[PDB]
Amino acid sequence: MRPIHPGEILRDEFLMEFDISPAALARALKVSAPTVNDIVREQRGISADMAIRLGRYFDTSAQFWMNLQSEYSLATAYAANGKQIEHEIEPL
Amino acid sequence: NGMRPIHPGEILRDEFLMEFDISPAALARALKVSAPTVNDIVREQRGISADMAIRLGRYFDTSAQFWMNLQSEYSLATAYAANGKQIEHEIEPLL
Amino acid sequence: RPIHPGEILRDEFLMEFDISPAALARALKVSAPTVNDIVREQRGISADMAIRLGRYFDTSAQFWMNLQSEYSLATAYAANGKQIEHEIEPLL
Amino acid sequence: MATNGMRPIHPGEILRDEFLMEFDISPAALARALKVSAPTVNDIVREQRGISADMAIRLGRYFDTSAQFWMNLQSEYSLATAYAANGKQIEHEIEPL
DNA sequence: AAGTTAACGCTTAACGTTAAGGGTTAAT
DNA sequence: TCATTAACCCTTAACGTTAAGCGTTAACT
Repeated sequence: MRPIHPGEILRDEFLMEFDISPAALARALKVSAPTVNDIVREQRGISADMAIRLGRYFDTSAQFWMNLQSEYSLATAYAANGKQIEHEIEPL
Repeated sequence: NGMRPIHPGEILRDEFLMEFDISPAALARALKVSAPTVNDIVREQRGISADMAIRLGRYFDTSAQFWMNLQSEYSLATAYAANGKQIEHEIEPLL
Repeated sequence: RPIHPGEILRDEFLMEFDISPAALARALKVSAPTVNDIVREQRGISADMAIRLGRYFDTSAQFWMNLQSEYSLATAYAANGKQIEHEIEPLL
Repeated sequence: MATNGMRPIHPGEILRDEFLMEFDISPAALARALKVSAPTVNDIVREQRGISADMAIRLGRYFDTSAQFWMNLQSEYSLATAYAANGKQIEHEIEPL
C-alpha cells in the first residue's frame, strides 16, 4: 500500500535483524560509511555495485536488490509524472 | 546467444522500431522527448531511465516494468563483468 | 511552515536575476552540486556558503546564517521539541 | 564579539560565565538536567564544541531563555571564525553582481 | 525537407573524504 | 566518591569529483 525504499529492507530485514550497524556493514562491504548510511536513511538508491556487494555479503541474490530498486524507482517516477505522461503520449 | 548481456536499446530496435518500422526521430516526436534521447538508447549509448520506461510502456503497449527489468539485468551484468571478481575478493560473506 | 534557505535563494535571487544554479556555482567558485543541493532544499547554508552568498548578492553573511539557524531550529524543534520538553523541567 | 573587537565570543563562554557560575551548576549537573551525556555539556563549556540546534532547545527550556538566543550566538561565532579563516580568499575569487 | 548525431551545457545521482556532534568507557 | 576529560566509535553534514540523463542548437547526412 506504498512503495518501499530498498533501504527500509536493508535496515529492518538485515541490519536490525543481524544487529549490524551501518558503519560496521560499510567496513565489511569495503565502502565508505555514508554509502551504507545514506541507503539506510532512504536518501540513496542501490547501485549495481552495491547490489553485488550486498548479495555477496548477505548470501542473498544480487538481482533481488536490483529489483527492489527498479520497482521503487518506477513507482517513484510514476507517482511523480505518470498522469502527465499518460496525458501527452497516445499509444498505438 | 554469446553469453553477453542484452542492452535494452537492441530490444527497442530489433523488436519494436523494426517490427513497426518506426523512425528513432519519429518515436521521439511520439514520446514528447528530444531526438537525442531516443537515438542514444537505440545506439546503445544510454540506459532506460524510469521516465523512459513509462513512456515506452505507454506507447508500445508493454509493461513499464518490462523495460526496467531489461535495464537492471543489463547494468547488473555489466557491473559484475567489470567488478565482480574484485568485489568477491575483498568481501567475505558473514558465514 | 519553516522556509528552507534554498527557497529564499531560488525564488528571491536566482529568479529575480535569471541566474541558473550552475551559473551561480561558477560565480561563487564552488562545485555545481553545492549550489544545486541548496536550491533543491537538500543542503543547509554552511558558514562558508553564507560568506560567498553574502559577497555575491551584497547582503550580509549573517542574513544567510540567520535564515539557516532559524530553519534548523524549527526543524529540530519539530523533530524533538515535544520529547525534549517532556524530559527537561525548567529551573523552577 | 569581544569588547576589543579582535575575536568572536564562543557560546560556551556565555554558558559557563552567565549561567553556570551565576547559578552554581556543575557541567556534569547540567548534563544530568538536560538529559545529555556529560562530554556534551563539558565540551561546550570548554569552547571545544558548538551549540547544536538540539542543544539550543535544551538550553532554552532549562534556563527559561529563548532557544534562538543560543542559535544566534553560535551562528555569529561560526560566521566570525569562518570569515577569519577564509574571508580574504573568498573575497578575491568572487566578484559581486 | 527530414533523420542522425557530435558538441555543449544543465541538472543531479553516487561516491570517498573530512569533519563535527554525540554516547560510551574509562582514565585522571 | 564525584566531576572532568581523553580516546574511540557511530552517525551524518558539506564538499568536489565523476558520470549519467536530458534538451538545445548545429552540423551532417
